[PDB]
Amino acid sequence: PQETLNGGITDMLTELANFEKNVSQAIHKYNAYRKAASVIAKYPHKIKSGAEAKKLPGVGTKIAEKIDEFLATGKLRKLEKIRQDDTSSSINFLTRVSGIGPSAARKFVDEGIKTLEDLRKNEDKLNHHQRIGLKYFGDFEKRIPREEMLQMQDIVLNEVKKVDSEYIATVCGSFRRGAESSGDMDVLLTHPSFTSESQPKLLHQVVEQLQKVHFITDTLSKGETKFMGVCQLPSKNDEKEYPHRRIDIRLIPKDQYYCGVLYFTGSDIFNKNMRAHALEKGFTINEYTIRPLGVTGVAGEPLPVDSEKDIFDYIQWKYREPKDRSE
DNA sequence: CCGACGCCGCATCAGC
DNA sequence: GCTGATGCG
DNA sequence: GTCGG
Repeated sequence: PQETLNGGITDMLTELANFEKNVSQAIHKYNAYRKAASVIAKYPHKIKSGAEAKKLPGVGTKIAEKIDEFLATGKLRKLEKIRQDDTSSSINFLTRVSGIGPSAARKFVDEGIKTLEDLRKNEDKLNHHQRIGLKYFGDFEKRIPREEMLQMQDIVLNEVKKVDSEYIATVCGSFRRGAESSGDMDVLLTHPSFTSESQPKLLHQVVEQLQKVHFITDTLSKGETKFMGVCQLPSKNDEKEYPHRRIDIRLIPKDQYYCGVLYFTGSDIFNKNMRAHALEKGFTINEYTIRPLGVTGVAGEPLPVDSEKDIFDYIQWKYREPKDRSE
């Protein structure tokens, strides 16, 4: 549905969500507001009353009341007030820096650090992640056109194969479902040598190679199974530089790889639906495994999975192309 | 009425 | 120094 | 804040 349909309502609910998460530190209210905003965003009619909205799942009494105030007055008194609150708006804003969460944002504002300029002037109060988040503040908020995701994927797949042609690497996320833009790049990596009952440095060797060709530019976090950092496509000698981008690389044991690919391909709604159906057929699927459930509900041992389609076959579902996993 | 609302790797803190 | 908790994503 | 056991 077009924004003009209920965009005022859904914008209000998203703003309220952000203040619950970042200022009130009420994560379940953040998700409640997000859920309400999403069910309304998909409603194909211009809402006329709170009562009409309350019929949708995730909209309750209090959001219905807020919708009534918004429809009658064009605003919400509580939102107008917190918007102009210097401390609350600064706390909310600072959490847009990757690495600054609600706790750090509150501590910064408490000691008078409220803006990007304030952070800039106080480097020694920032940890490594937060320094990177500040350095790439604008770039990290830009989306990534699919054409650049393809160029990025070209680099990742080539360098991974260069390190060891037995690696398997899959770029997941909405990109794998065919999205025309992405927010970041999520790479799932495995190697036949690595199983859940099992080489050294398997993730390190790939990260190192991507740094050696100057694709990975910074590291936010790095361990034996998960890397989170920053990358940048090369620019033509004369053209403007590409924005720096967020890339994650996860090393997963081969026997759990396709459960991971499935989960991290999504969508979120599709995953929920597939897990729901799985339980109906007596299986429990999580990010790692699919296990049979006995007649008393006791989970059995993980079942062998050698492809995404194996998982579909277990639950008697015909294979769904990533492109068709919107729900 | 009242608990659930995902989970866990990594960086860093709190406490010992 | 180690162990567990917390913040963050 | 909403849902539901």
